[PDB]
Amino acid sequence: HSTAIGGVWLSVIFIFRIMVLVVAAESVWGDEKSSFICNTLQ
Amino acid sequence: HSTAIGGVWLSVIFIFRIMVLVVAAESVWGDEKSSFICNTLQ
Repeated sequence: HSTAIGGVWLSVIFIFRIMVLVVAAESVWGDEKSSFICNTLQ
Repeated sequence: HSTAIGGVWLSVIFIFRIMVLVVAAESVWGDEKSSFICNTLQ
């Protein structure tokens, strides 16, 4: 059995989190290391 | 009049200082600024 109070909202929010992570990881966090720069010659 | 105790030694030591400065300034201190380098990109 399933409960509409918990199951449906959990599934939709989990799908929303998947979509948000897919949007973020590809573009926002892609150049997190390559664009990282420090003011030094070392 | 002159005194051999002070005048001769003063003159020879002053000439020695001139020669030492001539030797030092041309070569030793020539690249004091151009060779000065700091570990920074600023």
